[PDB]
Amino acid sequence: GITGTWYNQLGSTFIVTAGADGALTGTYEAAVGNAESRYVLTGRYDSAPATDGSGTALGWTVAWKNNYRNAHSATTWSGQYVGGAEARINTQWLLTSGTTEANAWKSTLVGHDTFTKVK
Amino acid sequence: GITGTWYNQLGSTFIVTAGADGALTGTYEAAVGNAESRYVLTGRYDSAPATDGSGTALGWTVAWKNNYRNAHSATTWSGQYVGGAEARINTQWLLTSGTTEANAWKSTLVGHDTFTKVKP
Amino acid sequence: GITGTWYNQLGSTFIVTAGADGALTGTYEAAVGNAESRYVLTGRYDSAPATDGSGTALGWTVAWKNNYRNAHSATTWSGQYVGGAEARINTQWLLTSGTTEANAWKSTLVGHDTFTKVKP
Amino acid sequence: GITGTWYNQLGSTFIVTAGADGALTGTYEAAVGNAESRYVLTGRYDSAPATDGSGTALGWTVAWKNNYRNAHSATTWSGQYVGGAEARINTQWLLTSGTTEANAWKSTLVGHDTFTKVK
Ligand SMILES: O=C(O)CCCC[C@@H]1SC[C@@H]2NC(=O)N[C@@H]21
Ligand SMILES: O=C(O)CCCC[C@@H]1SC[C@@H]2NC(=O)N[C@@H]21
Ligand SMILES: O=C(O)CCCC[C@@H]1SC[C@@H]2NC(=O)N[C@@H]21
Ligand SMILES: O=C(O)CCCC[C@@H]1SC[C@@H]2NC(=O)N[C@@H]21
Repeated sequence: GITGTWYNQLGSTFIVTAGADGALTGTYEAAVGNAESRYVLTGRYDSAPATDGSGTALGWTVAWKNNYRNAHSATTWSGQYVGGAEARINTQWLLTSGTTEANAWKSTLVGHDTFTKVK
Repeated sequence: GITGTWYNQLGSTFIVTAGADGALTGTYEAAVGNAESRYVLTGRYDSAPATDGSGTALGWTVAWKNNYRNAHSATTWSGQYVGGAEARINTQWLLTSGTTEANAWKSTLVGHDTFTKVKP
Repeated sequence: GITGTWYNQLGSTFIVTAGADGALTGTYEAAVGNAESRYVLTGRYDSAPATDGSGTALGWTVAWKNNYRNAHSATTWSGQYVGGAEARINTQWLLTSGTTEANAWKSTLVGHDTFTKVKP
Repeated sequence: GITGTWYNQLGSTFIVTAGADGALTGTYEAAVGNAESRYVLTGRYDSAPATDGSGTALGWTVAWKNNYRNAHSATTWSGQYVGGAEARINTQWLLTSGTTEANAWKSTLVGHDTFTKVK
């Protein structure tokens, strides 16, 4: 399932627990950017997905403040879990930095991450 | 400032509490889409923003399953809160539906929602 | 309807001609960013839209090189034209800067621009 | 360089010519979606890129109307060309469908395509 440790193509680490209620909790350690150590993540997933070979929709957020650094930014990942023996979480993400109003047009980066489950 | 009841340009209702250390917890009621009533949301926000006039970064997720319906999809909103006389949350969002691998290319809608505390 | 001079919420000026068979050709002058004066744009639009009240899909690209400056970046706008008494072009855009491979993760900004023919 | 034939992970075909003036022209054949045969594309690229090992920024548009079908939609790809012997064009894209105003919130799909040059 979703619960476990995952790594993406950048070398970031995603440790997550999926709760019976649809909750995602855990920590994220980013390999790049204005980040060090682990950050809290929270999110949600479809706890009763279709079983017709569709992925399980999910998303989560990290605000890039922990007890060692603050980037004044937040990323959300939106995507789907694809189960089986080579499980993947395939995502697109939005990274919004706090900006002044004049600079809001350049506040948000977009990208895509693929996570592979370890073990 | 983030804590409260917010409404976007579609008429959706976003009820949220900002916990002191960065949690966002609340409910979302979508006015459009395959949705009815309230859905659980969780997210995070910068609980110590910059003091230079910059907004407060945040994000949250809704999985579109509740006791009424399950759309087999999830939306994340990423944005910033802008305080002031008319506080606003300006976001972009990603709505991913569960799909087959083959159809993953058409799994994700993108858009932008603006929230204020002004009731329609 | 698409042909004309448009302005977005940032004050940028988008001057475009819609050719009969789907071409968009014009210039873009950005009011923000690493840009000055006009830049060439090209794009495409649906030259036979649906007749059910739907907007007209379109998109265009600017590479941010002209005789004045080169930002080593390019923006694409994807959206729809909505005709009517106050015609509008509603878009989302992707601004990709050239980066190293390692830094590609932070290469692309996303946003949304609304255009009308109303001069600021 | 950019001029040539490219294929992406979906099996789509991108035939492009890069002009000295920064123009991109060519045709696109989509392997998926509401599409058949070739469609016109136009775009732009940075004709004087940095040479410090950065990619070359570019973008292009296809409106999904040709003389055999009309999807009432348009895709833009924004990305960068990475030269060398295994040249790539790495993109993110936005596919906007014409909708009614009430349905505009669901008008736009986002994704990512990687193109590999043939030959
Ligand atoms: O630079 C910042 O504002 C904080 C760190 C951001 C890292 C981003 S989140 C999206 C992408 N995926 C990763 O694992 N790292 C980058
Ligand atoms: O149709 C679905 O899959 C679930 C409902 C989706 C509603 C979307 S979330 C983004 C946008 N903002 C809203 O308030 N509603 C729509
Ligand atoms: O800074 C750059 O790399 C070039 C100028 C970018 C301006 C961007 S394009 C998207 C948005 N809409 C505008 O009118 N201006 C900004
Ligand atoms: O379905 C449509 O509206 C027209 C065809 C869209 C195909 C899309 S464009 C983005 C992605 N990359 C491809 O090569 N095909 C899909």
